[PDB]
Amino acid sequence: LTRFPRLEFIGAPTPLEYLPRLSDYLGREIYIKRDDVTPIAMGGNKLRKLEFLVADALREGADTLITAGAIQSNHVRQTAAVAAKLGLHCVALLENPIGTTAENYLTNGNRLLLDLFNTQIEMCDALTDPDAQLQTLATRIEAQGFRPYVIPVGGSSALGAMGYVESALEIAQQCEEVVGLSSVVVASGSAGTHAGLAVGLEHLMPDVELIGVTVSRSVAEQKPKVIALQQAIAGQLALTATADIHLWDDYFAPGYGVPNDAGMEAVKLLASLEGVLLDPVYTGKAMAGLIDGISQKRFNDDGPILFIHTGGAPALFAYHPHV
Amino acid sequence: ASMPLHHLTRFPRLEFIGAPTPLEYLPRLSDYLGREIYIKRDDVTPIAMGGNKLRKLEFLVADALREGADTLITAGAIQSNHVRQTAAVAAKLGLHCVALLENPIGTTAENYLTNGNRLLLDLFNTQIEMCDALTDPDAQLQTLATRIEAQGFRPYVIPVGGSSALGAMGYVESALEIAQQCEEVVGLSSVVVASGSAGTHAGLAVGLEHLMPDVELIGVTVSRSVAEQKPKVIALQQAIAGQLALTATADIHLWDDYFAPGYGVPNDAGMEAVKLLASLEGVLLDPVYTGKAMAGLIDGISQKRFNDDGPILFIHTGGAPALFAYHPHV
Repeated sequence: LTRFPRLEFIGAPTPLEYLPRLSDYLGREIYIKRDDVTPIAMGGNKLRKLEFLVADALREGADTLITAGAIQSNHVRQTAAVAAKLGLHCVALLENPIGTTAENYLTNGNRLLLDLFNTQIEMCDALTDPDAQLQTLATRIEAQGFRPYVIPVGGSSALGAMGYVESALEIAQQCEEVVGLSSVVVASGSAGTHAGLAVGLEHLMPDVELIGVTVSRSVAEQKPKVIALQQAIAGQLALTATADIHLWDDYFAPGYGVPNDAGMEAVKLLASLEGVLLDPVYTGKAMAGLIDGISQKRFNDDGPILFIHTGGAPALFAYHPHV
Repeated sequence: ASMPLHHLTRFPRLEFIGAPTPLEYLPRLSDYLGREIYIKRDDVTPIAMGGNKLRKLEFLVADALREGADTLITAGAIQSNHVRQTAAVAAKLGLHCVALLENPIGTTAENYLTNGNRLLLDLFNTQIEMCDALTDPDAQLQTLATRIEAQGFRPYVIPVGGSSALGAMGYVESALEIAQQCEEVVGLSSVVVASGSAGTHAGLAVGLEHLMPDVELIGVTVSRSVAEQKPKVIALQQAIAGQLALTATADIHLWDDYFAPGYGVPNDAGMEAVKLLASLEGVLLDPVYTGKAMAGLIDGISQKRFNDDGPILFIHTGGAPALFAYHPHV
């Protein structure tokens, strides 16, 4: 487990809850891991990552955090908050990945908060090669008088994903004597969350089937990225990881950041039926998957399914009327 | 010996909140303002983005269920935090939710009209009815209740902001957490909270008169003047104390200077507070309630308004979502 300094951003373990109404409607035991409920600026999965990341950034004596992502990036929002909380500067590199002109995407939702957090924001046409474009930026800042720290896209680095390894610890304990868990669903993006789970859950709950719903890439393009982190995480944790990574690509429809009916139906469903807010870019699509999953008997057995609510809610106000 | 409350447990409460919300020190802000400042994070709540209104609903909806109601009715501004939370609890529990909304600032700005809280209401499948003003809420709600009643349904009415004698029990019980958290940990001197539909302020004033009698409790009005507000708070204090089998003699304190043009209109002073807390501590306040309250807390220190120099606890009552509603302006 430990030798990696983590910061305390989350406090108590996030609640795990049963979703009786949804369960009864779908005809399956469904549980929810509430990682959206977090003290820091509306919270999210990204924070568990930043707990290790920023801890490290401080060891480096950095006075600035740099990172990149979509305009409505949950990661940037959380990063920028943590920054402000701690007194670090935050430079953010953003791309408009869907090529929209809609006011609310451009200024509202997450993006709006970044301004409140006094984030230094730079635009670019695309993040064709992030790690390089970030390093380009870092060094320019390194020059301007700032001692940075670079956080990868989505905070998905070997170290970052440590958050979700530790997450599995909570998850298994919470389920001890309390639930006979069969499957776990989580959105698979920048990969670190999925990966961290896969390492932790191989070692803590080896019988549990772990499904990732791709939000951007196909199984083809995604699987390698996940496996890479799995191995690296396992490497640094001094463990071995032999678990197969599972992924379903059918649910991200037009592509990253574009909303599908299938996913949007899942948002309306969970809000109306359970009073929980998903989001149109990540959790909604993941949930749409979970739903169609039961529909097509895709999971290993009939038993309990745990959905990892990774947050993202604020995006709702950004996506508001459309496009 | 958190005891004089004891009698304070004949009211069935639902469990929406779980663990006690975190109380935190605000080191950067403190150091900046030159005062020990603590924050009670009642915005951190599992239910649909959370808020103070939920601690109220914990008693209110519990009661609604005892009545066997299958519908909750309530009213407020378009961007009402209370309606959002009410409608959520509704959907979670499987009750219908009818909401009576007014546009209280007379704006035409898209984002106020459709975004922020109002947006979520649609996701929660809230039955929504518009009116020109809530000139007399209790009556306009009952008018609505009985029309629903006679379509063959079972409706429970929740006052504006959930501020009834019962509702405010949530914040009586909140006082318990607060004092328990500060035990040996902080020598608390003042508490600041927004004072609106009154229940939250009131509940605190009873609980804190009995649990921390030395603590000065300040309410920053967000809609009315000291003149018009004080009676409404005193009424709830007494009704609450009545039903809790206690006596309440504590003076209620109120500062009206900070709501500027009126309820739901943002002032510079208040927004300055939003930017300050976001940038300096990474906490999000809101432009209708918490911001203004905070603006008050700040100007308070500025004018030596509090009794002494000591620690101030700020009650973060939530409201954040309103930010995306108020977005570019008006």
